[PDB]
Amino acid sequence: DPMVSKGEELFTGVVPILVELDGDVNGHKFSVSGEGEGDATYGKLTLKFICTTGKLPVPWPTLVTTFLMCFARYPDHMKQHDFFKSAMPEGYVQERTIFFKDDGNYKTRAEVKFEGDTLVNRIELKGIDFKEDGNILGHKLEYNYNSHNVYIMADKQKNGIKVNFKIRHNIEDGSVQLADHYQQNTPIGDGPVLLPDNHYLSYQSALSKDPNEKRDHMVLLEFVTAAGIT
Repeated sequence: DPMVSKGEELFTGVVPILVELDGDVNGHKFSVSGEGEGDATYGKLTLKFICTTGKLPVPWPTLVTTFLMCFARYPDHMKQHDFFKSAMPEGYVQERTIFFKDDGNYKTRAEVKFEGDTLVNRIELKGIDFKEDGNILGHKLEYNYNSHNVYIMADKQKNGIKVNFKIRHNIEDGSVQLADHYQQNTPIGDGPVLLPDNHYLSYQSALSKDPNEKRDHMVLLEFVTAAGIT
């Protein structure tokens, strides 16, 4: 299929990635830079993020979802359902509202596209209504992450997709902080895109630290595989 060919041929080997985030949560401002690489053949991403403005004023785990669904491994039988690749190289916009139960919310807008050979994710994040001493601004979340399936559906009237999913962040007292994610993606280009049947992406996420890095940072390894269309 010469459509499956095009986005395919952009993601076949290892692709360098750059991430840029501008953040303001309760007027606590911050910037993050990331660098790494994706290999969509294995659904594999390797990323390191650095808070360039000093201390990250929120827990690194709360930004994981915000910081590349084009690097999902779509099984051969599911290639016609891969919206994210199909929008490239012009890219797509990914928008979210993430509601932290009994605390504030993030609203994120990102543009995901190629700049030459580099896949770039430029993000703006605004957080409002957080409790200064809650789990988020009070840094009460553990530095870890659970696996989660994420259910994609077409949003045909917007020529894009919608995703809704829950993340449960572990609190240091053994409880959980729910983070209810609402998401919409739309192509940046005017060309045709693949609009998927309902399916899901299974995510596994490992957070770590670079022993040689003194700046506030996060090392992220994610494996992402599409499924649900037998």
